[PDB]
Amino acid sequence: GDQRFGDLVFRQLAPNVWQHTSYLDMPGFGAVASNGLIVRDGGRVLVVDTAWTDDQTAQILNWIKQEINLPVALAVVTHAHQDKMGGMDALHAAGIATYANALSNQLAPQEGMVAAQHSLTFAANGWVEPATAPNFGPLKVFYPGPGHTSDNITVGIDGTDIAFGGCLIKDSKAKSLGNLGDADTEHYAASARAFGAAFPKASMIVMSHSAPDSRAAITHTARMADKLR
Ligand SMILES: C[C@@H](CS)C(=O)NCc1ccccc1
Ligand SMILES: [Zn+2]
Ligand SMILES: [Zn+2]
Repeated sequence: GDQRFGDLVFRQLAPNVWQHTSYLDMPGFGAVASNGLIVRDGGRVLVVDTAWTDDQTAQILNWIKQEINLPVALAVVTHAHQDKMGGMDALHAAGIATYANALSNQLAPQEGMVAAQHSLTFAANGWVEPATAPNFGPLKVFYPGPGHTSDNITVGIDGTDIAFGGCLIKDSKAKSLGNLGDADTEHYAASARAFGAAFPKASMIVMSHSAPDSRAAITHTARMADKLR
């Protein structure tokens, strides 16, 4: 079951995987939830996405200390919006190595974000160049193409049935693709489908703005994105 921990919510998804959820008021849209992941890989912890704020991200680290009690080796963030990168300074203050798409780091200042310490680059087929993602353990990082943003990346967790679409993917009952202010509307559908094709064995799809779902999240997202073209 969900665990409320201060103003955040944590949910175990697999033996070594938890979802973190944090909230920010968007005046005129309500208090918007954003999800990321926490993964235990042996004697260390890996984080996917910050919370919206530094204070909330420090709370994620406090939860990790209490519930796992192992060092956080690294964090990877999935694009340069506040829900994914707003807590970078808290990660740095904690001594955690941080990674983002090179393009996310380039965009960070203009988006009001602090850049990660390290830049990921990607092969033409979308897989991360392995030298740029050292010690990522089970995290398999894939650039699916431009969609929710130009820089959006996705992460599969090897040895589990889980893949994380970030803000690219919405659940199978969603009415819309949310805010498309920075979206590539022409390429969105193809990028959603490329995410699915990169992680064909993932049966649990985790995403930023919906609860975990089946692969129908991918097909439904792509079908909605077909309407943007
Ligand atoms: C939840 C957040 C980040 S995905 C969101 O939807 N922000 C609004 C927004 C998104 C893109 C461009 C301008 C404004
Ligand atoms: Zn976003
Ligand atoms: Zn988002």
